[PDB]
Amino acid sequence: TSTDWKEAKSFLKGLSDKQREEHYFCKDFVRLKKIPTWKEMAKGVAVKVEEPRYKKDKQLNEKISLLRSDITKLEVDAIVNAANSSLLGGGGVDGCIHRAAGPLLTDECRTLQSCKTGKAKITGGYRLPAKYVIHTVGPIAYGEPSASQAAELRSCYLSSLDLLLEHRLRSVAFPCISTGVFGYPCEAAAEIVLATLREWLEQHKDKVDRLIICVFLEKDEDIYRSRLPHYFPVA
Ligand SMILES: Nc1ncnc2c1ncn2[C@@H]1O[C@H](COP(=O)(O)OP(=O)(O)OC[C@H]2O[C@H](O)[C@H](O)[C@@H]2O)[C@@H](O)[C@H]1O
Repeated sequence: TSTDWKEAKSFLKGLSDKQREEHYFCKDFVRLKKIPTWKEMAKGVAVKVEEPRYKKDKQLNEKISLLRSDITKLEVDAIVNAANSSLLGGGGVDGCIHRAAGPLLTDECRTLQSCKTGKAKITGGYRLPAKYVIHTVGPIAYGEPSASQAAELRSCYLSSLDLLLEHRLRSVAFPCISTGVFGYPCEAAAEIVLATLREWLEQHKDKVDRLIICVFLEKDEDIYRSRLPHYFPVA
């Protein structure tokens, strides 16, 4: 029981990544190689002219992706879970991740007992194509977030990336933390995420191959695609 997850986790750890594929809950996973970068995705896109706020950086544009997808399908080192402080699961992407990873994910989460807002903890990925899950707890906005809550949201992304770094992982996908059940406005969240990932990549670009913005609703897809050229200029 309380070593079930331990055994499975350690077991999957030894498998080659195409041995792992047989164990994935899905057969339609998305390999990282097939996820295009922002440098590629920006070819042919009309950037409406603006007062510039960032320098174009080819190399940083190679390390961020925006993708509309179910995040459980991404074959990356880690997907980030928009969790609750109890790590019990829930009806948003937390529920998709728990169902796709399996009941053994729940058992590891029980040993981690809680997660504070703006903080993060890592578990194994189990049946998920992703090797690990980084669980973080966003602020609960109730429509109109406070400045301290804008800081908590930024802090979920930084604590998540800090854990990536400590565990020497190089690919991660993020869902739109706090914007579902926790009610953060989608526009204000994306401004914070994009500013945060740019500055983080300025300082740590050598340590990762890809940060992925995994959006789920068209609304966030539209929001992010329109703000990406401001934070990651291409011309
Ligand atoms: N399968 C999916 N793949 C990727 N993104 C998804 C998926 N399903 C939903 N999203 C997007 O994920 C984004 C985040 O929405 P939410 O998941 O509510 O998270 P929160 O931080 O606001 O609420 C956390 C609470 O609810 C939780 O269940 C926890 O247990 C907590 O109790 C939205 O844009 C979704 O469209």
